[PDB]
Amino acid sequence: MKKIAVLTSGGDSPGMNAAVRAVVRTAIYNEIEVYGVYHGYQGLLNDDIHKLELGSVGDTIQRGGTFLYSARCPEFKEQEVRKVAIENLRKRGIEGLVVIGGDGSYRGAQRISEECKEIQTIGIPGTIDNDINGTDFTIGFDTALNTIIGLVDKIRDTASSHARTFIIEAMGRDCGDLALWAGLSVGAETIVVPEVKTDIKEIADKIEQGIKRGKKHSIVLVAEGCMTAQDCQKELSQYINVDNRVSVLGHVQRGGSPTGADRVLASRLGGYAVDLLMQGETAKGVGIKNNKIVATSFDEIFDGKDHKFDYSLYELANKLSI
Amino acid sequence: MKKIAVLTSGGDSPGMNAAVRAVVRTAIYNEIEVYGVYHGYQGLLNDDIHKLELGSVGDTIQRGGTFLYSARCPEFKEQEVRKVAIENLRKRGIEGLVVIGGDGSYRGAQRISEECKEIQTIGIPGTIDNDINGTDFTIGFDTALNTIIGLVDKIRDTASSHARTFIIEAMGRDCGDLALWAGLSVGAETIVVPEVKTDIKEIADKIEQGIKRGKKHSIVLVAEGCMTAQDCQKELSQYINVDNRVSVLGHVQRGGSPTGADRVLASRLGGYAVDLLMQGETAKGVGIKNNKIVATSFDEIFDGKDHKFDYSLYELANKLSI
Ligand SMILES: Nc1ncnc2c1ncn2[C@@H]1O[C@H](COP(=O)(O)OP(=O)(O)O)[C@@H](O)[C@H]1O
Ligand SMILES: Nc1ncnc2c1ncn2[C@@H]1O[C@H](COP(=O)(O)OP(=O)(O)O)[C@@H](O)[C@H]1O
Repeated sequence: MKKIAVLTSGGDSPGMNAAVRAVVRTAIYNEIEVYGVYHGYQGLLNDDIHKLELGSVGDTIQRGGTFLYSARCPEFKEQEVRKVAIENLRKRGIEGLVVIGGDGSYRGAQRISEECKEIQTIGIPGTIDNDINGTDFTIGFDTALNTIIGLVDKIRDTASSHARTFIIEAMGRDCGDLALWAGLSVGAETIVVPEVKTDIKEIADKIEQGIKRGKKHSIVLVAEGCMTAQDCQKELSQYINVDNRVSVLGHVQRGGSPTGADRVLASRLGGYAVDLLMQGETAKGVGIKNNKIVATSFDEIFDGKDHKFDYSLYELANKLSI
Repeated sequence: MKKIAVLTSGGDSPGMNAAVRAVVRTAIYNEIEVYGVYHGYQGLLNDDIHKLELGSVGDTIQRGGTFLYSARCPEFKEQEVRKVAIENLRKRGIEGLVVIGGDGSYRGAQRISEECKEIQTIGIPGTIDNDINGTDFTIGFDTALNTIIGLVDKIRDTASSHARTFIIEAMGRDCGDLALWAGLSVGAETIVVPEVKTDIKEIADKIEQGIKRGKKHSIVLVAEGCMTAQDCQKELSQYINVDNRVSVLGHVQRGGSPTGADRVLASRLGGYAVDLLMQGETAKGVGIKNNKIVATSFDEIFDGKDHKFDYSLYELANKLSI
């Protein structure tokens, strides 16, 4: 394991920079040369590959986004195209590739490893969504959670004293975790997520009761994976009079400096990735499961869903809002 | 389990309010009457005990500190004095007591349960220190971590461009966790903690080398449990010329709104406390261990130290700083 490359792929997630830093510094500590691939898999195809030194990652742990950049590279689904990426790595003597991103990014990594036995690949779970098999938390989830709290606070702090209902749309893709943790965190009356069947009539009856008791500044928090905040508002207005602030929090949830949870998680997983490469491992995603740092094969990562939405935490939220 | 009391004891920790809220709302959901004890165990002795309603805990999840208040009540170490506290609860028909605080607070709770079979007691681990057996994280640790990051950022953002070394004193009592996570989080050159033997000469040789390479704004982060920032500075100056900003972060580390990690942890553990009371349990502290919500007997909590300082995370920090 003499040369490693590292790349960031998919949407930004706070802590990507910290993960790159840990890969680069850990590599060099172990006398491994490390190359940064810029613009995700696009850079891999364009040969936008450059040697990194200790100082290339200075002043990065606190930075949001990714100093390598990212792209969407849909042509990487094609085998012929991946051949060029594999040649750009191999001509450089690269023996290991670390990919930081979500589930889609991992698929690129699996293909590489299948199509070139000479390159070991390791995935690091850089996404806000919390939706990667075999890690309990992804790098960025904790940051995104606090970002949502802060955004909610500003919406309410800047609103009319008389606004009764804030319908706020959270990210998460197909996973309701962000909406659930954020909802509980801000004291939401209602949480709308793809894992629970949404009962509009119940939700509006709750709004209306509280509006009847003079309750102001109530919040419905909505995972984008279930519906948009505007559709929620439109659907509620089929029972009750309501539209008081539809808010789409949007891509800012991906921005901003990672929290300490994310910095530390990123750091542990970036170093572990390099350890695994040195140990001969391949085709695994790294994570934290039951408070242990672990590696799971991409096959198992993609074989199912690998554990439930926490319905009991959903229930606790609803109990606390009563 | 018809009546519960709840109190906060020891230093403030972000998320105490969220824990009280979860106890109160969960109790009432289950048709249990819940009484707030004000000023910790002092209120217990003064009979500063009042019925809470659903609304008594409104607008509290985001609030730092504790709306019940806290005290230090050293006389509670005396059995005769505890008799008065027990009588104030029993005369009210209180059947369960939830104590939120650190290890010292738990001791009060154990005694109560030993001295009055009619009151069940449950501890909730409200402290920044991270130093309670059988939970991996205490309520406030995550908040304190981010508070430290923010404080470090402001020290550096407001300093002379030419300051070379910031010696910053972190809380933690006898546990180095806060200093370790914060250190890694801010990219500290050095981390001084009670679990690792401090090598001053090594530390100064590292400062001096980097100062020689033109490195500015370096940080030594110091757990109060190992030494003060000023003693560290004095000890370093026995090898090298240095004193560039001694900073004692101080009690503010206990203040401020809990992070989402803390709000959610607090909430889960407050509800669990009430569940346990309803189930007949007593003399247990609740926690999160290996990502599972668990209850551990006070005897086991006080029997040892129950798991290591993470030397491997300490090592990773040092590797990343090189
Ligand atoms: N099935 C796949 N096979 C190969 N490459 C893929 C696959 N899915 C995604 N990728 C690569 O990963 C990039 C990012 O994936 P995407 O699904 O947008 O993000 P995420 O990593 O967050 O799931 C895509 O643009 C593409 O280059
Ligand atoms: N051994 C003990 N027996 C009975 N009460 C105790 C004991 N230790 C502490 N307490 C009670 O808990 C209060 C807070 O404890 P302290 O040690 O200050 O905080 P923490 O709960 O953070 O450890 C003390 O003022 C006292 O009332």
